[PDB]
Amino acid sequence: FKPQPVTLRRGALCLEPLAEADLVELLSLAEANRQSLIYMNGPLRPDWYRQGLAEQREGQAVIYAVRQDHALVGTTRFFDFMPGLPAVEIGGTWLAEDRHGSGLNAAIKFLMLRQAFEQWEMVRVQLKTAASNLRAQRAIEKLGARREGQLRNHRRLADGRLDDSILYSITDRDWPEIRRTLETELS
Amino acid sequence: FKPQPVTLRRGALCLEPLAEADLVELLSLAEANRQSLIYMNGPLRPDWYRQGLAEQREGQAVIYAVRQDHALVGTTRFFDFMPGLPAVEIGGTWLAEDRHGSGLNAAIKFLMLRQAFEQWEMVRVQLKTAASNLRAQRAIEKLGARREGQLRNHRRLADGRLDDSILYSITDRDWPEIRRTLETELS
Ligand SMILES: CC(C)(COP(=O)(O)OP(=O)(O)OC[C@H]1O[C@@H](n2cnc3c(N)ncnc32)[C@H](O)[C@@H]1OP(=O)(O)O)[C@@H](O)C(=O)NCCC(=O)NCCS
Ligand SMILES: CC(C)(COP(=O)(O)OP(=O)(O)OC[C@H]1O[C@@H](n2cnc3c(N)ncnc32)[C@H](O)[C@@H]1OP(=O)(O)O)[C@@H](O)C(=O)NCCC(=O)NCCS
Repeated sequence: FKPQPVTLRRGALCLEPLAEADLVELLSLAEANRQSLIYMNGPLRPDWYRQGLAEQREGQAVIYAVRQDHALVGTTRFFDFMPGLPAVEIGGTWLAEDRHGSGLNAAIKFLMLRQAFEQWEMVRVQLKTAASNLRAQRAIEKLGARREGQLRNHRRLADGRLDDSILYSITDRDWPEIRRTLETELS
Repeated sequence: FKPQPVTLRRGALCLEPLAEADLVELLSLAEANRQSLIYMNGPLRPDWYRQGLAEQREGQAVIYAVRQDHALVGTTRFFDFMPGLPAVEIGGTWLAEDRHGSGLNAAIKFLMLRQAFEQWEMVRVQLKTAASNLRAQRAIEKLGARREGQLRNHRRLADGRLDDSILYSITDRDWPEIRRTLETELS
């Protein structure tokens, strides 16, 4: 098993790797949305996507810009690669507020899980948010991902104060019945 | 915190760093208790020890050979360091069959926990053992840790047969009480 960069695409949407070149149009975008992005410190400081781009060369993550032939509307990434299994996470996912409520997320998740399950041949896909990020929480739960539990004192917010973290999973068995409820709102 | 090699001791029990010369005695001792270790990936492969020695220099694990006065009696390690909080894992624990229920673990645990929580001023210590691993699950419950959740499809046993894991964690508010007992324990 290895994770090589891939470009994922469904209709109007295009998922490509975070190149250097994008950090700019990615950054001030984040500054437009400094309200919706407050449960994931590491927003407008562009040391974030360089940390982002870094991880890849180590082989640690595979990190994505989300687009509609631009404009970038946000970013997501695979990471926490566990090849014995194999398994991965999704996370570091955020989107211009205009894209919320719109099912863009759903489109992103479907392309990434299908890749993860049907192509990487994985058995577990992690997804964690914060105990206080109820928006992120329902989203994952609209995705049909089992809530394995909250991990007390697991993160600090954009204020440097502690928060517990929720943790979800979707096994290899889960994937057909996950895949197909996305293929539902998508219709 | 800085994860520096440290020697902790309690009576006839000296947990001291792992050096490359211990590894040959540790693979041996492991093949002895080959059956009592089936719920763990790694332990009969010398390079699973080497791997912790290596990440000792990368800062990702401090790694302990457990001795009973003089006999190399087991291993147990620290890992999954999250500094931004900070918080740690304990794991990689295994003792030769003969010292099970003979009270050595409790002591190997207090020692580290007291190090991880009073010296390291940590806020979260997490442990995970196998869903199929029933002794381990009682032993962690005897510490005072909270069962945070089953984690499906998350691990493999010596067979390689997939399995689930159980997250247990202890925060700092829970320490005082956990220290306490493990002093009641010993008293
Ligand atoms: C989460 C994010 C993708 C927004 O996604 P999204 O497109 O709005 O997801 P959805 O469109 O399905 O809607 C989210 C759900 O949360 C609901 N919701 C939003 N705010 C809510 C609130 N205070 N309370 C309760 N529910 C709320 C929404 O109403 C919606 O549920 P609904 O259909 O019942 O109305 C992103 O914008 C973000 O800012 N941070 C994510 C950080 C993270 O955790 N990343 C890792 C997870 S992959
Ligand atoms: C650690 C290990 C050596 C067990 O040793 P131990 O720590 O001495 O066990 P302890 O005596 O501490 O506690 C075990 C207790 O659970 C009980 N127990 C529960 N279910 C049991 C079972 N199926 N078989 C045996 N004992 C069981 C034991 O009787 C014992 O006494 P008590 O519960 O009545 O007081 C070993 O089983 C192992 O393989 N470890 C896996 C390590 C791992 O992955 N976890 C890492 C996180 S530390």
